[PDB]
Amino acid sequence: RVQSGKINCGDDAGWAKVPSDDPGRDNTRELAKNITFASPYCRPPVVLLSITQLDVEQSQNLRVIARLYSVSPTGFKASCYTWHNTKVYSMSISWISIEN
Amino acid sequence: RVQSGKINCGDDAGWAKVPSDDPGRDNTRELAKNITFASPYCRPPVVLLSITQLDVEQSQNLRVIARLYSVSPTGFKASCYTWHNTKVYSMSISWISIEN
Amino acid sequence: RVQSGKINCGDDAGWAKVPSDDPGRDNTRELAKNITFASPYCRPPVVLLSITQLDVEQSQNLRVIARLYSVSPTGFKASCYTWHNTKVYSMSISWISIEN
Amino acid sequence: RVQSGKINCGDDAGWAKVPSDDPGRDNTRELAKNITFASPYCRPPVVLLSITQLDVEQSQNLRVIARLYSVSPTGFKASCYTWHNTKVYSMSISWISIEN
Amino acid sequence: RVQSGKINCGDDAGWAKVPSDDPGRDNTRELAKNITFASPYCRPPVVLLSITQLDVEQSQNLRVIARLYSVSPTGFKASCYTWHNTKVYSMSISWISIEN
Amino acid sequence: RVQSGKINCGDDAGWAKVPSDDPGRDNTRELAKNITFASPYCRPPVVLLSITQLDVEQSQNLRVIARLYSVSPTGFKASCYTWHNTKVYSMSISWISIEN
Ligand SMILES: CC(=O)N[C@@H]1[C@@H](O[C@H]2O[C@H](CO)[C@H](O)[C@H](O)[C@H]2NC(C)=O)[C@@H](O)[C@@H](CO)O[C@H]1O
Ligand SMILES: CC(=O)N[C@@H]1[C@@H](O[C@H]2O[C@H](CO)[C@H](O)[C@H](O)[C@H]2NC(C)=O)[C@@H](O)[C@@H](CO)O[C@H]1O
Ligand SMILES: CC(=O)N[C@@H]1[C@@H](O[C@H]2O[C@H](CO)[C@H](O)[C@H](O)[C@H]2NC(C)=O)[C@@H](O)[C@@H](CO)O[C@H]1O
Ligand SMILES: CC(=O)N[C@@H]1[C@@H](O[C@H]2O[C@H](CO)[C@H](O)[C@H](O)[C@H]2NC(C)=O)[C@@H](O)[C@@H](CO)O[C@H]1O
Ligand SMILES: CC(=O)N[C@@H]1[C@@H](O[C@H]2O[C@H](CO)[C@H](O)[C@H](O)[C@H]2NC(C)=O)[C@@H](O)[C@@H](CO)O[C@H]1O
Ligand SMILES: CC(=O)N[C@@H]1[C@@H](O[C@H]2O[C@H](CO)[C@H](O)[C@H](O)[C@H]2NC(C)=O)[C@@H](O)[C@@H](CO)O[C@H]1O
Ligand SMILES: *[C@@H]1O[C@H](CO)[C@@H](O)[C@H](O)[C@H]1NC(C)=O
Ligand SMILES: *[C@@H]1O[C@H](CO)[C@@H](O)[C@H](O)[C@H]1NC(C)=O
Ligand SMILES: *[C@@H]1O[C@H](CO)[C@@H](O)[C@H](O)[C@H]1NC(C)=O
Ligand SMILES: *[C@@H]1O[C@H](CO)[C@@H](O)[C@H](O)[C@H]1NC(C)=O
Ligand SMILES: *[C@@H]1O[C@H](CO)[C@@H](O)[C@H](O)[C@H]1NC(C)=O
Ligand SMILES: *[C@@H]1O[C@H](CO)[C@@H](O)[C@H](O)[C@H]1NC(C)=O
Repeated sequence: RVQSGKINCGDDAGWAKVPSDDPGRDNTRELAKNITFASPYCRPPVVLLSITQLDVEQSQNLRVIARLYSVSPTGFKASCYTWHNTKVYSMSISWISIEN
Repeated sequence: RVQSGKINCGDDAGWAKVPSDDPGRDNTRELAKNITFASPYCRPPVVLLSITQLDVEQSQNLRVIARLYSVSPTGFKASCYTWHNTKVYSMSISWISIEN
Repeated sequence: RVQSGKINCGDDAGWAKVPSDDPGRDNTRELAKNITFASPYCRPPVVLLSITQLDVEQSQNLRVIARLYSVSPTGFKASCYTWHNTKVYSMSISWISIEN
Repeated sequence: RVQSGKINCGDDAGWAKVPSDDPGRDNTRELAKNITFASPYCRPPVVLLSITQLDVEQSQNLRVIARLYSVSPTGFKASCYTWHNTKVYSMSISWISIEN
Repeated sequence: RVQSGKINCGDDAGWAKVPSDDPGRDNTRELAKNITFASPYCRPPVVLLSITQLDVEQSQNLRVIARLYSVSPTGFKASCYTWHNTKVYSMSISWISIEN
Repeated sequence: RVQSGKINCGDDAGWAKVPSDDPGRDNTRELAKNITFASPYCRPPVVLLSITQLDVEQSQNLRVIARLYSVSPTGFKASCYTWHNTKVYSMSISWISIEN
């Protein structure tokens, strides 16, 4: 089975401050959603992430990641991620999950 | 079967004005292509969209969507989408279609 | 089998100057990696590219491509690609490869 | 999808006389069932037949066929088939259907 | 994944007497093996049975079944089965297991 | 891909004498065909054999095998096989080949 979805992170005011894991980045924020597959897999599927909606402040550098932390048979943790003075007004991440 | 392609939307001068479906957005334009699978499916495939070419005006906010309206067994309607004063000089959307 | 990976291109100082293949573009640079599938295919798989990390200079236009040159049963050549005065500080391309 | 089933033809007293299509065979009888897949295919699946229950008269030659006439996306016509003076007391045909 | 194997039941002297579950059959014997898939499934696969070696006494009726009791994600119970005065000197059952 | 076919061995007069590989069998004959897949595989497929047509002399013991020697990506050697005084007038072996 193959499943797909869409993660609307929205404004980064609702995103949480998280502690940087890259020493050259600070003020790292992150909308980290925790997804559950409608129809579970029993072996962890391969997941691809895609950014398909961006609304970023022009006066300041575009800093975004569509981050993919982990993948289990039941679901996956992924996030919209930005850092420093960059301002995200909108970020969506559509994704896919395939067996093997 | 799995099929893939690429939608080159180009300059947004050729994109059409379309009526906003989000009340906080205006001047919504859209290059909405209508794709047909080379080898048809008989059940609608799962489609993922990806943005893989961006050329956007720096003086004004990055506003883009790789929108996916609908998916049939024969094809799918999807679009490059921008709004307000944002200026897109170039947007490509490469995509994939898998069975299930 | 389905395989996935991630290409971190990094700063465009390490990207090479390459000769433009589009007459309206100049100063075309490119981090062109050459990937090898862990478990080979015997027929060329369908590959999708996705941009999942961008860090671009705000004072100058966003110009990027996640380019996909060729796909063999053994691997594929793809690249982060920018042109003119645009400055990329960071670009990642996560990808997927499926049979057929 | 893959589907399987089982056709119990039973005693050949209930099998019909049918006209021989092989000139070296006569008294050709046949229990010809007409199967319908639970979950339809949209392209005709590959079907394999197997004989998995035989109960044949010892005094006379073993003459049986697990015949596979046709395969559609909706189902298939197949039959237990015997000829001449052979006496079948019992014949089952378990089968399988796979996509492609 | 698809797995296959082969069950050599051998002479029916080693087959066990089992109590008939069909009132018109007696002296029912059965070589009932209990198979384990090399690489487990997590949903029960579709299994087909095939008889591919028979060595039966000519003086007495051919009575055999390639019986398929149950199928789990881990394996399946199946058997060579004969009844009454029939004498099996040799019966093999080759089988296949496919996902879905 | 999945492929299927059918091997009609016919009368055992055309079958060759071959040297027994089982010390308890003699006068071993064999119609050993050498099959080639229409659309090659690049890894050896799993093959199942099935006997689906038998026409055997009643006065003498039923001795048959649907033998499967080897499987390559290009095809497979399999055979109708009988031994001792058994007389086969007709044996067909329908088969299937699936990827993995
Ligand atoms: C190019 C550069 O290093 N500019 C610094 C700026 O660094 C921040 O922005 C750059 C690229 O725009 C990278 O994203 C860095 O990761 C990021 N650093 C941090 C700690 O977030 C800052 O150092 C800024 C404030 O000192 O000075 C700029 O000139
Ligand atoms: C942050 C904000 O609301 N700025 C407004 C601007 O809103 C437009 O741009 C923002 C983010 O850049 C969103 O994309 C909105 O969807 C968009 N609104 C519309 C109607 O297109 C405009 O309201 C602008 C003109 O009044 O004022 C800015 O300050
Ligand atoms: C909109 C435009 O053509 N501006 C030109 C600029 O063209 C460059 O940037 C645009 C969009 O930002 C395209 O990406 C072009 O491909 C790119 N051209 C080249 C040759 O790289 C330059 O021509 C610039 C210098 O003459 O003038 C701008 O006004
Ligand atoms: C060996 C033979 O031809 N015996 C014939 C018998 O033929 C019948 O049985 C054989 C094998 O057992 C084949 O199955 C033939 O297809 C079948 N023929 C028919 C018409 O059904 C009969 O011809 C029989 C009656 O004349 O004579 C036997 O000796
Ligand atoms: C044709 C028939 O019923 N013959 C009976 C025989 O029945 C046995 O064999 C037949 C077919 O060969 C079926 O397999 C039956 O299932 C089987 N019955 C049993 C109880 O095993 C016996 O009844 C036999 C002894 O009374 O008489 C034959 O004539
Ligand atoms: C039951 C038995 O061993 N009978 C023998 C017979 O053996 C042949 O037939 C049996 C079963 O019907 C097996 O198929 C053996 O494999 C087969 N042996 C050979 C060498 O082909 C013969 O030994 C026969 C001639 O001596 O005597 C029977 O009683
Ligand atoms: C979902 O995300 C949170 C935030 O990181 C994490 O701590 C939690 O364990 C996750 N929940 C699940 C379903 O695993
Ligand atoms: C393709 O797109 C247009 C524009 O929205 C739509 O109206 C039309 O029905 C579509 N054509 C097909 C092939 O369905
Ligand atoms: C990898 O990329 C380089 C740069 O274009 C190319 O010339 C080379 O042939 C490629 N190597 C492989 C493994 O094909
Ligand atoms: C089923 O079998 C009969 C007997 O041959 C045939 O005539 C009929 O058309 C079949 N029905 C279907 C469902 O096609
Ligand atoms: C295998 O077969 C025996 C005999 O019927 C059965 O009782 C036993 O539970 C089976 N073992 C497994 C692995 O389930
Ligand atoms: C086919 O069968 C013959 C007989 O055993 C064998 O010797 C030969 O090598 C086979 N041919 C192919 C195509 O491998």
